[PDB]
Amino acid sequence: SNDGVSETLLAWRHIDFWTSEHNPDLNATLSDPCTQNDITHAEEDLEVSFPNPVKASFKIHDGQEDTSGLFYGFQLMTLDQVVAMTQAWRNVAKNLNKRSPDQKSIPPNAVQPVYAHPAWIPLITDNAGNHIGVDLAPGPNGKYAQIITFGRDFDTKFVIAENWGEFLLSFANDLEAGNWYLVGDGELVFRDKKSNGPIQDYFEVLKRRTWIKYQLERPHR
Amino acid sequence: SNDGVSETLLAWRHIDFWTSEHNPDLNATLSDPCTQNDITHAEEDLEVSFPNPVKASFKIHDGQEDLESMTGTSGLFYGFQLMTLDQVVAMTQAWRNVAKNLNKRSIPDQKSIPPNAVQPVYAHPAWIPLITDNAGNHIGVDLAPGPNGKYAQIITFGRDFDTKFVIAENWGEFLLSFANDLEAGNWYLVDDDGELVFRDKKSNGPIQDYFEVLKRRTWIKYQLER
Repeated sequence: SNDGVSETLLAWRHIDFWTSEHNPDLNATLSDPCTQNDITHAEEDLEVSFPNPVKASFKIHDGQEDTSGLFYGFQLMTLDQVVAMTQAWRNVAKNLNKRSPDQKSIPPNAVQPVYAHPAWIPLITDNAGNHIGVDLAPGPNGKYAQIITFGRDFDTKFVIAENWGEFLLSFANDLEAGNWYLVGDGELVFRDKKSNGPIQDYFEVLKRRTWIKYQLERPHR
Repeated sequence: SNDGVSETLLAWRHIDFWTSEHNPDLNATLSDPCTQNDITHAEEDLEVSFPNPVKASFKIHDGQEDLESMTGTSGLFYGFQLMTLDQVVAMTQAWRNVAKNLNKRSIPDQKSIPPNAVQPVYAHPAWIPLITDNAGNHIGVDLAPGPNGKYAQIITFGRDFDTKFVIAENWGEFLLSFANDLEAGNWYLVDDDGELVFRDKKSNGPIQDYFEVLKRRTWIKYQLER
């Protein structure tokens, strides 16, 4: 599917423009495109096909190069970082197999209840062991190339979007709704503007929105 | 990729030849190829990409038919039937409905050999059945492996598979291991050319259910690699 590809292109338009207006230091960290060649190399290294919206994203910016995280402090990873980190996570998963905290999913059964999986491709890092990424091996009630949280502190994994496009666009919409604060042009942090609320960790916001969405949809069967 | 495809072509040459020599009745049940068009239709229906060795298999035989009968079909894999593409689509859909009903609901312990190679669940939308016992059990291709499995590994699943088993690395390797069993003489042809059943010739072993043979081989292999 080219599902999310349009959403990806739109989101990058908003984010490119928003950073140029409000945070030119952040704007200047957004790397040049990957080549198709770059992508093919990575896909061959990892023995994976990147979903269409992820490849579109890479052909707009090859991550960030210093670098303070674009996603409210979380860094968009370069393709080399994606390869290296996927390999690192693959080593983890092999070590857990060589020797064999409750791993869980929201929604239940959408994401495999495991600490690490070779087919979870990290695209964003908090540089503390946590990721947002694309799940190429969903659980029985998940979707192929759904966007999840995983890593060191994600004993519970969350489905935060249906595809990379929808995820980027939801972030672009947060910027556009004024859900931000600048603490240099300064560090980008999240706040809920409409509620005049405090600064929040973006992971906690994502997890809360996933909960709310799941709860609101449960009545439907 | 070019992983299992060659093994698939080779396996079908041996299986085509073995059936023609030893069991022409069985041979004649092997259907004509799917067209690329047939495959594209099915892939669009299911919203999946069939691995390369599975597509190659479909372009050699579209399962087993045996339309000239009135009492079931003699399954190629020691009684288990190779499913037609229409049967694969329909049964995938059926299994997907099962998995949806288990999601809608609030089934003993689901497990895997090797551990964590297969998701510990009763049904998954990405398990594509290719072989049936026509009693709810399947051999198929796992397009959503667990953390210690491989993409497009060949698994057992269904009604009686609370424990799922990885029985081959790809469809090619699976077909070839079956071809090798034929060639080693691991069979009897029982009648009222007769029904194809498994027996370990060199050990002078009893007739065995092929699922049990597969499960035992997987166990042994897992134990010997740990």
